[PDB]
Amino acid sequence: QCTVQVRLELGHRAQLRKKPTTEGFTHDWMVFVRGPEQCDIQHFVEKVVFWLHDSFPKPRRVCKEPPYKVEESGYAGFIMPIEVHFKNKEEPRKVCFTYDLFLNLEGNPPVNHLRCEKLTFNNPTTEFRYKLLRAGGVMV
Ligand SMILES: O=C(NC1CCCC1)c1cn(-c2cccc(O)c2)cn1
Repeated sequence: QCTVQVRLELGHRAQLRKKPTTEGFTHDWMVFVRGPEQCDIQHFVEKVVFWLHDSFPKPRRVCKEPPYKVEESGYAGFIMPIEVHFKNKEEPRKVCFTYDLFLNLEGNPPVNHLRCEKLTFNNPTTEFRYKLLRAGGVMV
């Protein structure tokens, strides 16, 4: 008879290189999933899958432990599905976000963006509830 809320932060950075790569990639970028200060999402997160554009090599990028991030070089923004899988035996087993990985046009400052996500678990099992609480989760 309980609800537990946990917080995730998804974000990215992007900057124009001083000089493009030999391939002609103009930008360095980094996407991540993290917890707020002090929290450890690794208690309830099995893994984070970042689905890169098909143009990237091995575009299914998996992080089973922190940091949950991908560092890349490229020349264009794209919509990146990001799946956060839970150490959970029942539904929901994962959440999927549609992440807008946008780059800065020439002249514009570097990108430093954050998206705060609140997950509400209705009546988690006892076992999963231990994992959510150990991560810094809160009973509503
Ligand atoms: O920016 C790239 N591709 C855009 C086209 C439409 C949105 C995404 C990109 C980067 N790469 C690459 C290749 C080789 C090593 C590497 O690190 C990156 C391939 N493609």
